[PDB]
Amino acid sequence: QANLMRLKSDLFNRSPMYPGPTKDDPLTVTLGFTLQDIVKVDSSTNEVDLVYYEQQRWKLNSLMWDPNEYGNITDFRTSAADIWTPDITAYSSTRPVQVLSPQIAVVTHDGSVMFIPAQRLSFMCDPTGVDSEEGVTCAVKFGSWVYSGFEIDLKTDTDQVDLSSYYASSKYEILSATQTRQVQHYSCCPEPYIDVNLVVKFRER
Amino acid sequence: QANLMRLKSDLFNRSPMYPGPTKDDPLTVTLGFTLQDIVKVDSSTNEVDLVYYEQQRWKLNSLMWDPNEYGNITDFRTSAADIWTPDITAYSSTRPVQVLSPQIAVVTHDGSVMFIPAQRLSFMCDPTGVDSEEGVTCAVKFGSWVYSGFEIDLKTDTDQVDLSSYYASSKYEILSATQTRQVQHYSCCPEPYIDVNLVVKFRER
Amino acid sequence: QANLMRLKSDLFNRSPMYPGPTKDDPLTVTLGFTLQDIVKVDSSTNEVDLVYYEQQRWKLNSLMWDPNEYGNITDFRTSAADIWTPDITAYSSTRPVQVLSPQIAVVTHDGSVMFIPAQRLSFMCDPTGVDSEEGVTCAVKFGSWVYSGFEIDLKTDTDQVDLSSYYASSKYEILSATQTRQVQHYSCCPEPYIDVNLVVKFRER
Amino acid sequence: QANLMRLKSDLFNRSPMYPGPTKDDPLTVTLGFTLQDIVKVDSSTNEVDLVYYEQQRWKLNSLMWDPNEYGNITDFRTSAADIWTPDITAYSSTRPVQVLSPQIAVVTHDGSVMFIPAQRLSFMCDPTGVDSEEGVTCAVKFGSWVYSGFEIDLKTDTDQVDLSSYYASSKYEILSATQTRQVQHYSCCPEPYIDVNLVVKFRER
Amino acid sequence: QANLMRLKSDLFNRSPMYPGPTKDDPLTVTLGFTLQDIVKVDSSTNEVDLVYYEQQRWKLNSLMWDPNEYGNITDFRTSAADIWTPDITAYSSTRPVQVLSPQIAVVTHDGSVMFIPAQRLSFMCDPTGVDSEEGVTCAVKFGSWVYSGFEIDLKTDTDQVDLSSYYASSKYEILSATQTRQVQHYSCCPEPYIDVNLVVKFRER
Ligand SMILES: Cc1cc(C)nc(/C(N)=N/c2nc(-c3ccccn3)cc3ccccc23)n1
Ligand SMILES: Cc1cc(C)nc(/C(N)=N/c2nc(-c3ccccn3)cc3ccccc23)n1
Ligand SMILES: Cc1cc(C)nc(/C(N)=N/c2nc(-c3ccccn3)cc3ccccc23)n1
Ligand SMILES: Cc1cc(C)nc(/C(N)=N/c2nc(-c3ccccn3)cc3ccccc23)n1
Ligand SMILES: Cc1cc(C)nc(/C(N)=N/c2nc(-c3ccccn3)cc3ccccc23)n1
Ligand SMILES: Cc1cc(C)nc(/C(N)=N/c2nc(-c3ccccn3)cc3ccccc23)n1
Ligand SMILES: Cc1cc(C)nc(/C(N)=N/c2nc(-c3ccccn3)cc3ccccc23)n1
Ligand SMILES: Cc1cc(C)nc(/C(N)=N/c2nc(-c3ccccn3)cc3ccccc23)n1
Ligand SMILES: Cc1cc(C)nc(/C(N)=N/c2nc(-c3ccccn3)cc3ccccc23)n1
Ligand SMILES: Cc1cc(C)nc(/C(N)=N/c2nc(-c3ccccn3)cc3ccccc23)n1
Ligand SMILES: Cc1cc(C)nc(/C(N)=N/c2nc(-c3ccccn3)cc3ccccc23)n1
Ligand SMILES: Cc1cc(C)nc(/C(N)=N/c2nc(-c3ccccn3)cc3ccccc23)n1
Ligand SMILES: Cc1cc(C)nc(/C(N)=N/c2nc(-c3ccccn3)cc3ccccc23)n1
Ligand SMILES: Cc1cc(C)nc(/C(N)=N/c2nc(-c3ccccn3)cc3ccccc23)n1
Repeated sequence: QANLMRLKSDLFNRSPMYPGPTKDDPLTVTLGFTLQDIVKVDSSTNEVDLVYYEQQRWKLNSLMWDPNEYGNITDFRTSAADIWTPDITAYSSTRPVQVLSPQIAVVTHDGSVMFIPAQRLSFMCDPTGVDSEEGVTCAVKFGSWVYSGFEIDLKTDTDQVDLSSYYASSKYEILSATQTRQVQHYSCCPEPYIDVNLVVKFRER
Repeated sequence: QANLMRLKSDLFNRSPMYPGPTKDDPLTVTLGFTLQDIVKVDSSTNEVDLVYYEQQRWKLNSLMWDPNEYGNITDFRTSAADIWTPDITAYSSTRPVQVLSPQIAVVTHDGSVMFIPAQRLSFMCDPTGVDSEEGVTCAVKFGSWVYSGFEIDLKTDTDQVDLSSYYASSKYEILSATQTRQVQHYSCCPEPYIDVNLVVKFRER
Repeated sequence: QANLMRLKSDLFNRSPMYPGPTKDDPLTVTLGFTLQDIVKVDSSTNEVDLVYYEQQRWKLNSLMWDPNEYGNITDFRTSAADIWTPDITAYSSTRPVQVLSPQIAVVTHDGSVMFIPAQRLSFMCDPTGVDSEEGVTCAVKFGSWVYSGFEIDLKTDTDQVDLSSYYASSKYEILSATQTRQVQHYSCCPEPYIDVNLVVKFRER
Repeated sequence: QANLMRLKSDLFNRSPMYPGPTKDDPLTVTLGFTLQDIVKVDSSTNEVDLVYYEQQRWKLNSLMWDPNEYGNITDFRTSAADIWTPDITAYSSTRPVQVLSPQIAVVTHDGSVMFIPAQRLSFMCDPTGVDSEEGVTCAVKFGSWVYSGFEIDLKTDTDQVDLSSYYASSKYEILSATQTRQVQHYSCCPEPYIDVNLVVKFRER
Repeated sequence: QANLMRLKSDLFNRSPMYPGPTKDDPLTVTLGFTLQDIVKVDSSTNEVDLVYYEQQRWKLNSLMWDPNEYGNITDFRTSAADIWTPDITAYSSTRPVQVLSPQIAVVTHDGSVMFIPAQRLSFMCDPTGVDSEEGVTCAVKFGSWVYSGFEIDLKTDTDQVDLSSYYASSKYEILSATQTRQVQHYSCCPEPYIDVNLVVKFRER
């Protein structure tokens, strides 16, 4: 592990702190959602609770290295606190997000970072009609809180939310779940605003 | 990039910690509220829960720089923990405020700082009459906890609360929402006390 | 702010940490309560919830300075963590106190410190009779947890609790609210124990 | 306070961190309980909530000093975070313990330390029969989580569980309370395992 | 105590931070569960709460020492924060795990580390049939969040969950409780993925 210690030392100790993206050096964050369970619906406050994992991927030149210079190390694990991470936020939460997984990322020699936090989110949704056959739809937008599209571009690898881990005995079954990039401009202002819309149609099982 | 790292280093590492405003060097904080949702009303304890964003703006000379000296950088993002922030507080909360957004601010070359925390607040309100057509009104004052008007002056850019992001399917519809600066004096003391009164009239949809 | 930075540097960096009061160097803390709201009563667990602010005042010689030596600065604000604060505690709480205000204190050139934390407290009270006209009384003692009267003396500026901010549309109306210093001596021990008894008589409005 | 500052500096800054007790240098921790209130009983989950103070005493040679060398100071108060504390744990809690008091300890020149945290504990208890005259008994064991009796010896000081502060208007009255040391040996192993059993018989008042 | 201070200084201060396991230097973590109580079942959200201890064991060469070089010290206790710990996570939790015990580990001269955190976990389980004689089964998988089987190998010392500490008066009795290692290979990828499946069959007592 001499090499791994050296690599991490070189990237984090013997280097200045990365100050985040800018208009001159933008970055693309790829988002994907894996939905585990709709745990709870509150029809008296219009709040729905969702447990899901949020795959985040991005690439920084300042996290690149040549494996040949570090004993053929091609990737490593590190605390998410040791590196810059994007400020992706649910735009319609009603409680602080609860983190269900360790805050550790994987960094690869090409400078890519993968970070998959598991979370429980309460967000605004009217569940009226959930008890019917057609079910009910709601949506929650995710995006940067402080960075516009000039600094952080969002995208997805697919529009289909991963349902392969959805709890088989959930009180609610997922009829449909998509994740879609949206770009909006406003007339006042030059900068685009980008978000990913997670739209889920579900009903009582 | 190199310039942004140098700029931040110069402003935060190679400079002393700003000790807050004083009577000799006062500052103006501009507040605006964007109301997302009246989530919940408890008629048995007279508490209402509100999700909103609070736009805060102010300007410090010690955060000024000349863009020409730093590769034409006109603004940057930084953790709210790295800079001084005003102690704006709801005066009639009944629980600690829950923060729903990343604590990151934007700092501009003229020394202006923008910080828009999303929050959920429980505050004192009697919701009696909410189920009627005329609805119900309540109010909450915001202001500095420890600074008088000689140190921190508050103001608003408008008296109208921004309702453009209010949840369309909330259990409650906003009939009216204003934000107004008030100045008060006490007999003992020469210094004015300033707050912003957020007043919201709402009812069941 | 050059002077304020120098003053704070001189008082906190270029000085040893104040180790708290002792029998040889005692101190007096003045307490006053402002009661905002009796938020909740639980008659099935005998717990009452109170929102209030607790004004605390004391004076330390080691926080004195001459204004003429520091650009006529007569006072400043500082984080409550930077200074010693007294360990005043409710003696009959049933949950951790929730802090509703920034932890910032005001220090004046004579060495006086003001600190006014807003708090929500759950404490032991049997609310039986609250629904009647005569109402119900209960009480909670506040005092130091670790210091006797030889080290920390408590007092009040008045026996009347400040009710001027009591929520007009609270579910409960305050018939009476007092704050009284009490001394107790024990046979074993020479040192007195001091507390302030907050007594509140209230009923359903 | 020059001497107190020097004493604390000498004991904590100019000294290495105490690494905890060992078989060669064992430690006795005395425990005593003061029961304030049985706040709540949940007969649907078999959980009972208790508010109490837990007096903890022990002695470290590395906290000794000669009063003559420090202006006749015989004791002082300090944050519990500044000193080693024993890992005494309730063995049958169902929630994290809630601390209701300041975390401050008293250290005396002979190296003794007193620490009396106030706590609310949820622990496993079947309250069936609590509504009858005979009441119900349950118990909670306290002991070190990682130290055997070769490193930490537990004991109790007073005869009795202190009921002198028990809330007079609690929903539950204490019929009886004991605290007793228990020592267990296993065939495999030479080292004894020690706990203190708090046993409380109570009923509805 | 001189030796223990020296040993700890040598292992933690005068040694580089262990960067975690890799494919070249893998690690085996042994897991065992002790189940204390099924505290709660929510049939309306399909969540079950478990209080249990999770015994974790592993071995690092960089924590080895020769007892003869350190006054025959064969083991010591240290804060879990001072050492690397594995990122073992419940894969179907619905809330953050609550820690019920001190975060302290035991390190032995052969470089083995024992860490037994007590925890309360909420996880996904349909309790339908719990009130019948046959009872109900559910399961939760534990494993590394970021490490594959090439870096962290999991195993158990026994398939039987330790029920010797199960609360005798729990609302639920355990009919059966097992812990089993499972290996999954995927077609895309050479690396195995490993978890331990805790399966519990229980019913109302
Ligand atoms: C739910 C959500 C989430 C996020 C990240 N932003 C906004 C928002 N309204 N943003 C803004 N809203 C406005 C705005 C909104 C209404 C009227 C005028 N301006 C202006 C802005 C200018 C710069 C940056 C953002 C805004 N809303
Ligand atoms: C230079 C800059 C940078 C950033 C990150 N935001 C804003 C801005 N105005 N933001 C917002 N502005 C407003 C806004 C602005 C004017 C009037 C009403 N609302 C609302 C928002 C709501 C959510 C998030 C942001 C805003 N401006
Ligand atoms: C909820 C809130 C928030 C803030 C920032 N201040 C106050 C307040 N009462 N301030 C004062 N209140 C009083 C006061 C209040 C009641 C009765 C008599 N005096 C006197 C003051 C004198 C000088 C400065 C302030 C006060 N209250
Ligand atoms: C919430 C809040 C915030 C702040 C900053 N001050 C106060 C306050 N009461 N201040 C004072 N309050 C009183 C006061 C308050 C109640 C009754 C009598 N006097 C007197 C004062 C005298 C000099 C300076 C301040 C006060 N309250
Ligand atoms: C969910 C979401 C996320 C983000 C990042 N922005 C917005 C938004 N409405 N933004 C803005 N919204 C408005 C707006 C929205 C409604 C009516 C009038 N103006 C104006 C803006 C002007 C400048 C910048 C942003 C806005 N909404
Ligand atoms: C609710 C409360 C709050 C505080 C601050 N102290 C005490 C208390 N009992 N203190 C003491 N209680 C006793 C005590 C209590 C019961 C029986 C015998 N002794 C002895 C003490 C000796 C020195 C200092 C304190 C005590 N109780
Ligand atoms: C030298 C010294 C200094 C201080 C600050 N306290 C005590 C002490 N015994 N305190 C307490 N002692 C007891 C106590 C002591 C003996 C038997 C039963 N209870 C209870 C307490 C409850 C709350 C606070 C303190 C105590 N002793
Ligand atoms: C509630 C509680 C609290 C504490 C501090 N320890 C234990 C415990 N079971 N400990 C042990 N339990 C066992 C054990 C338990 C069941 C079956 C076989 N072995 C072995 C041990 C070996 C060394 C040290 C401890 C144990 N239980
Ligand atoms: C050298 C050492 C030091 C310490 C502190 N514990 C243990 C140990 N085996 N502990 C335990 N071992 C077991 C255990 C061991 C074997 C089989 C089943 N259970 C259970 C425990 C439960 C609670 C606490 C400890 C244990 N060993
Ligand atoms: C609310 C409160 C606050 C404080 C500071 N002390 C006490 C208390 N009971 N103290 C004591 N109570 C007793 C006590 C109480 C009942 C029976 C016998 N002794 C003895 C003490 C001896 C020394 C110091 C204190 C006590 N109670
Ligand atoms: C509950 C849980 C816990 C953990 C630790 N991982 C996963 C998971 N799905 N992992 C992965 N899932 C996929 C995956 C899942 C669905 C469809 C396609 N790919 C790919 C992966 C590639 C590398 C590493 C992990 C995965 N799920
Ligand atoms: C190099 C590396 C390291 C680690 C720790 N994870 C992954 C990974 N792909 N993970 C996952 N990958 C996917 C995934 C990957 C590709 C396509 C679809 N899904 C889904 C996941 C769901 C839950 C947890 C993890 C994943 N990759
Ligand atoms: C409540 C409690 C508290 C403590 C501190 N230890 C234990 C315990 N069972 N310890 C052990 N328990 C067992 C055990 C317990 C039940 C059945 C079989 N073996 C074996 C052990 C072997 C070595 C060391 C400890 C144990 N239990
Ligand atoms: C519960 C759990 C735990 C862990 C550690 N992994 C996985 C998982 N599905 N992993 C993967 N799942 C898939 C997957 C799963 C469903 C459908 C298609 N692909 C693909 C993967 C490819 C590479 C690595 C992992 C996966 N699931």
